[PDB]
Order: sequence, then structure tokens, then C-alpha cells
Amino acid sequence: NPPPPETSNPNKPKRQTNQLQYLLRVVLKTLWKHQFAWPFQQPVDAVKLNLPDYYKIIKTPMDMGTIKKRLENNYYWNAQECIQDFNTMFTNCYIYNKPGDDIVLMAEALEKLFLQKINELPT
Ligand SMILES: Cc1cncc(-c2cnc(N[C@@H]3C[C@H]4CC[C@H](N4)[C@H]3CCC3CCC(F)(F)CC3)c3[nH]c(=O)c(C)cc23)c1
Repeated sequence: NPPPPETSNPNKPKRQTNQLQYLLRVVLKTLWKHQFAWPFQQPVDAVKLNLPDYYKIIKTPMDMGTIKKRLENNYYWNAQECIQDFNTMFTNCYIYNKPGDDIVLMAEALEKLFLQKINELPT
């Protein structure tokens, strides 16, 4: 396994915005507690789950645990950085797996919910 993505940098500028608060308090919260969330709550442990090629295929890993930490630590300046990380998580699943796979259908359901919440992103 690689080390997890960076989640904290004290030398980055910090700002609180309505969009970033919403992403943490509404979007991430809602996806976290979704019935199909558990495979996406932490980095893929390719050693433990016997997926030796996962990090040969996925060079930009992302998970909701990392996203939570990034939001909490004010790692993102722009809301789009956070939205991009969610999208990377979904696309990684689509990349590593095949169309119509069970995990892909779970990711598709989370993505659908994500887009419903993003629709209500504050201005
Ligand atoms: C509980 C959990 C935690 N962390 C990660 C995973 C996880 C497992 N397997 C993945 N892929 C595999 C690759 C091949 C082989 C079998 C099948 N095709 C596929 C299994 C999918 C199921 C595994 C058990 C389950 F309960 F989680 C439901 C899905 C994974 N692929 C991924 O892309 C991610 C993000 C996790 C993952 C699961």
C-alpha cells in the first residue's frame, strides 16, 4: 500500500466558506451514513483485501475518510477541489471495476445521492 493522501498542511492558507461547511456538514455526512458507504470510507487496503494490482491501476486514490480529514483540516480553499475528490473516488471505482459490477452499482448510487446534494450547494 502507498501512504494515504495528504490531508493537512499548516502552511496552506485557510478559509471558511458556506460551500465548504455544507460539503462537510451535509454532503459528506449524508454519503457517510448511506447503506453502501463502507467500501469507500477509508483507503483501499489492497494488501489486506488481496487486490495486488489496485495501486498499479489507481494512481490517484481517494476515499471519504480522506475527504473528511481534508475538509476538517481546511485543506481545501476552493469547494471545487472537494467536489473533484468525490468525483475521483467514483471514477476510480468505475476504472478499477467493470460496467455493471456490484461495487460499481453501489458507487453509482452514492454518486446519484452526491449530485442531489450538490444541486443544493449554497452560493
Ligand atoms: C469492505 C471493503 C473495504 N474496503 C474495500 C473493499 C473493496 C473490495 N473489493 C473491491 N473489488 C473487488 C475486485 C474483484 C474481486 C471481487 C470483486 N471484483 C470486487 C469486490 C466488490 C465487493 C467487495 C465486498 C463489499 F462488501 F465491499 C462489496 C463490494 C473493491 N473495489 C473498489 O473499487 C473499492 C473502492 C473497494 C473494494 C471492501
